[PDB]
Amino acid sequence: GAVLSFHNICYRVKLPVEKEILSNINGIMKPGLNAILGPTGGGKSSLLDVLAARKDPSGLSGDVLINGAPRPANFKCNSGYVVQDDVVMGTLTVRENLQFSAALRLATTMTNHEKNERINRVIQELGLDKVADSKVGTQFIRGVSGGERKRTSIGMELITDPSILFLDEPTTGLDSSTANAVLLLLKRMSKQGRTIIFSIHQPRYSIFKLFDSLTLLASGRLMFHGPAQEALGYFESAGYHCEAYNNPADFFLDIINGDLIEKLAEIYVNSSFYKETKAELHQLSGYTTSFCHQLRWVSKRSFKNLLGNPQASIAQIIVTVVLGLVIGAIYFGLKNDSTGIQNRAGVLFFLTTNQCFSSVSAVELFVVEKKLFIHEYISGYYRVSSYFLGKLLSDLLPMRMLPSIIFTCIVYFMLGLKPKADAFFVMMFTLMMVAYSASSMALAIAAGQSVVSVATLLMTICFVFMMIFSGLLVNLTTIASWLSWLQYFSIPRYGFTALQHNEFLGQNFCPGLNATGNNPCNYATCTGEEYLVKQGIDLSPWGLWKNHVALACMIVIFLTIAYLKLLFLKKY
Amino acid sequence: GAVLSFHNICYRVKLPVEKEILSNINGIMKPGLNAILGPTGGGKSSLLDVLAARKDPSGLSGDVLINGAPRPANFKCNSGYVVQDDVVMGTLTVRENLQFSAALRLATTMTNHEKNERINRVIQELGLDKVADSKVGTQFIRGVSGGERKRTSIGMELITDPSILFLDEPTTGLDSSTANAVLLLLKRMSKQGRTIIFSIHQPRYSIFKLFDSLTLLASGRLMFHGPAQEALGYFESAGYHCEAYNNPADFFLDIINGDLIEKLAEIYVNSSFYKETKAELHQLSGYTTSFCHQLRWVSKRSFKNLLGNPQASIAQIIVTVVLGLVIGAIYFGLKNDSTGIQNRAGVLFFLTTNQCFSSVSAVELFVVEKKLFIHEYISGYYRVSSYFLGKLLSDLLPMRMLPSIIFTCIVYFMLGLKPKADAFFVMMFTLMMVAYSASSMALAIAAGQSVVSVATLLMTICFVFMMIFSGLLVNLTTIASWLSWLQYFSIPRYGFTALQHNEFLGQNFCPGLNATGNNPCNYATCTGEEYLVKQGIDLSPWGLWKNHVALACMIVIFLTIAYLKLLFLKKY
Ligand SMILES: CC(C)C[C@H]1c2[nH]c3cc(OC4CCCC4)ccc3c2C[C@H]2C(=O)N[C@@H](CCC(=O)OC(C)(C)C)C(=O)N21
Ligand SMILES: CC(C)C[C@H]1c2[nH]c3cc(OC4CCCC4)ccc3c2C[C@H]2C(=O)N[C@@H](CCC(=O)OC(C)(C)C)C(=O)N21
Repeated sequence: GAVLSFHNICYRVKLPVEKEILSNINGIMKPGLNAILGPTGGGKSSLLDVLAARKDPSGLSGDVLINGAPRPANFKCNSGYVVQDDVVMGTLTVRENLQFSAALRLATTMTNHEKNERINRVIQELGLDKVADSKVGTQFIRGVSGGERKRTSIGMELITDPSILFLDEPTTGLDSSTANAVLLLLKRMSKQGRTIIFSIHQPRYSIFKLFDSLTLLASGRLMFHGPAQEALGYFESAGYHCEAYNNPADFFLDIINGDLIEKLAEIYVNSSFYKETKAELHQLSGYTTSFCHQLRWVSKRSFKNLLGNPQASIAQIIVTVVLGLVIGAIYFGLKNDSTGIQNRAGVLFFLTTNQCFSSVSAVELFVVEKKLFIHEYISGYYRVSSYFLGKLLSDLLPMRMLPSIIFTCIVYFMLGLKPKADAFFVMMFTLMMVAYSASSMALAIAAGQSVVSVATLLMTICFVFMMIFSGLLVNLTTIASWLSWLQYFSIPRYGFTALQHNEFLGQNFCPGLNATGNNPCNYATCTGEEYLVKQGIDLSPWGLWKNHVALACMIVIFLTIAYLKLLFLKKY
Repeated sequence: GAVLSFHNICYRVKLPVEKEILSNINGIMKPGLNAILGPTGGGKSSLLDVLAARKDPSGLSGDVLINGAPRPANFKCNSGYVVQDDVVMGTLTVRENLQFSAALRLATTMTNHEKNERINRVIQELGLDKVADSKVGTQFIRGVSGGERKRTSIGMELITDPSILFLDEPTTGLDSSTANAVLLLLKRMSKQGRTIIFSIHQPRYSIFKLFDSLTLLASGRLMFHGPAQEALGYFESAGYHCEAYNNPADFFLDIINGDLIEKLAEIYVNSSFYKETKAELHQLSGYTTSFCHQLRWVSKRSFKNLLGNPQASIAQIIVTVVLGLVIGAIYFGLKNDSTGIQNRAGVLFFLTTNQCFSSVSAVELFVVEKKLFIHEYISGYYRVSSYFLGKLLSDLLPMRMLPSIIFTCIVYFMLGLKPKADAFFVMMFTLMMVAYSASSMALAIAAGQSVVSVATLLMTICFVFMMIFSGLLVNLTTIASWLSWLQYFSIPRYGFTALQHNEFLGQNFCPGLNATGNNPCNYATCTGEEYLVKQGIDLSPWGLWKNHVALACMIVIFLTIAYLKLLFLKKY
């Protein structure tokens, strides 16, 4: 098996206040089962991220060396890593998660039969054969238990057959017998020859008896490294008395807590386990798949997540149908009189600002899947471009095509707007474009963040500063010229101007008029063009289509900003 | 000290699926230190809530009897209880929390000097004298450490000098040496003669050596009850071998988990610790303060929380000032021409719907303080009426007086609305009333819930169904008569109709007119009354003030519904 042998690791971060969180740590990890103990504030998870190259090589100041050689560039694609909180797809089943991982991690050369036999072998080694085709589970659907979720998360990284297998906290978040079952599974894996390296948090003695090698850390300093049976005898030789009926790992943490660390670290420097470790270390020292493949599998997984998550996709269509029927019931039969201007301008304003505010629910998209994106980009399933285009083609495109089609098909013929063939399609296309543009601004603000609330609030602030310049509330010509340049940044202004220019052309709003008051008395606003001029809207068809080309340019700019915020994200 | 002696407790709930979660449990708890162990799904916290009467007496089916007598009605006011997650005020300091608890729990007869000496004695017994006047801590301000938060939460219930002191999970959420310090403090309390009863979760042996009496529970059934030293010897006599270097409490849980419960519970029936327990049990068996006082102290605490939480109170005023300057910059100098109707109706619609949507942030009020309200109502600090009126007088009144005054004083004179003395005050009062009414609907929907998101979403749905019937988007006379009755339920319609009737009276919107087109040609909308009639608004001053009396009636109805949802809440 592999022998991961790290020597003289110094590590430091910038919080810019610079601080070392690993001081001077060396150790050898045999084929077998290696554990890392310590407090939460100690460097256990930090050293585990360092050995798997999950933290940046800028702060790292020592050689990490496997089997006599430094770590190659293919190492992250070769060595599996299992996150603390499970990153499995809750809506997909256990076999389709392994199908996804086998499709992206393994080569394109292999047969589907070979990958299916590999998945069957991995799901046989885990004991997930009873639940091989059930869903993993979310809030709405009941699913598989938590220990078998953890076995699924291990089995996703077992597909590529890793030589070294890392594990961040496999015990925590679980109950006791569940944790014992997971660790017995890990011991059955380690007896084969696979080198398991894991960090944990306050284990039991039934856990602690299984360990092959131990590494204790405290406040960034190495406290012990050797065989795990030898550790209690070493701390008896240090002078700390162990009491009867006490867990030795709890005794190890009780040494740290003080019933000092610079006093206790130097005691390990004067050990027999330290000179032997240096005597071993100085002996040793002195993409895969194409683009369309990744886009196809990412889009397939995200669309299957969209189907398997019923409520957040169905309820938007239900509220769209209900609100379309309500707007068809309120504005039913739009007349041509003095109320016609107010009713038509009001319903077009409601439809555009409805599209904008209903596109706030795409903040959720790149924020819920953020840790899964980071883990699967470091583990090397996909590029950022394929993730981005697949998740636009999967979750953004149909869930913004369907509500605008439903709004136009419902509120068009109940209201009785301009009864032409092409005005219907221009209205449908304008609602679709304002939906895409508002949702693209949502993705531009929301991408690369961890919380939903600040991005949602900022979307709503931007929309209430856009709807002032939309054109119904204020007249755009009466804004002062040092402030009227902000009307070009606003998506409802383009959607609403396009709908007003679509609908107000052939209409007359003074019945029985036939020039009674001599082109009626200069204050009438009778024909639709006379309304559409004094709003500041052009009458030429470029005055229609420049709104759509402005929306298309805002879609392109906002999706490019979202892509750059995903690409320039701190992945480590 | 007190001897809490419970006998033959049977307990069951309705989830309506009926299920027993405590089967047949009896035990005696001496003056000293009593611990309750078990799994999470076992009845440890349920039995601890039963003994402190924190669960309803409907499901309870056995006598709980202290010191030879059943529990009186004053018992909850006499025996302290400490919640798992701390319910201390994060923005108040450690001395003012104890001042609050001493003001509400103790009598009105006692001197302020006596209560201050009691607080000094309690804060001396805890070891909080170094941090006696520092703030406890929230997200924005750094504060006291978590163990000293837990000591503060214990000291809040130590004020009334309880004979019996309960504790739900004093170890969890903490680190190891912190938990050992808290439990050594508890042992120093228990040596005085105070009867401490607590539930915990997987303790250490340094914890477990301190116990005076033990009660193990599993799946609703009693597993052991006796002295805690005797428990390991009893389970050796049962036939379960304990291994060396193993925590006995972890061994107790490992017996439960199965390395059955109906097999193992009957073994305790055949004990020597069970017949002795029955031989002891059958021997034994066979507001404070006025209303204005509670309202004053609750309002004082909530106002000090409003000051000590800076950002959520200051940032609303900052965004109000910024948005008032923006609306004063866009709508600057409202002219009297064909654009005057559109600009005035637009800015009045923006102001009213701004008041409505800015009153969504009072959903937070009764939802963040929900567990603190439940704990302090059961422990008996205040009635529901005093809590409700104090938290309306503290957080609702000034944070809705200030933004409406700021909006009116900024956007009034920059826009140049109706330049009178009383129109300014009618506008300020109408914005204040629409703020109160929207926020009262927020309190009516939000009170008695635990999550913020569903209540916030429902507030926003109600507001977007109200702003259609406000009157700018649709004309209210052109709505069909089977659906035009919904316009009376909408708060922006009353605020916006009152502002339009306030501002559109003395205005003329056709310059240089002087009857050129013979009362100009029937389609002009020149004078303000001609606009204000065709919207459906009365011209008499009752057409102004009926909007304000409708807003006052909606304030009264919504605050009454919020009070009934607080009063009829399931407190157990
Ligand atoms: C679809 C609508 C009922 C809710 C939608 C929405 N329209 C708005 C339109 C606005 O214009 C104003 C109307 C008069 C002039 C301007 C202003 C605000 C809004 C909002 C709120 C917004 C939101 O808060 N987010 C999603 C919620 C979708 C959801 O998940 O909720 C269900 C019920 C579970 C499906 C949304 O679509 N709305
Ligand atoms: C204050 C304003 C900028 C945000 C406010 C608000 N106005 C609205 C007005 C609306 O009329 C439409 C205008 C054209 C026709 C109808 C519609 C929606 C809104 C919203 C959103 C709402 C919100 O989502 N939340 C609260 C508190 C937010 C907050 O506390 O923000 C800081 C930055 C932390 C201080 C709010 O104030 N807004």
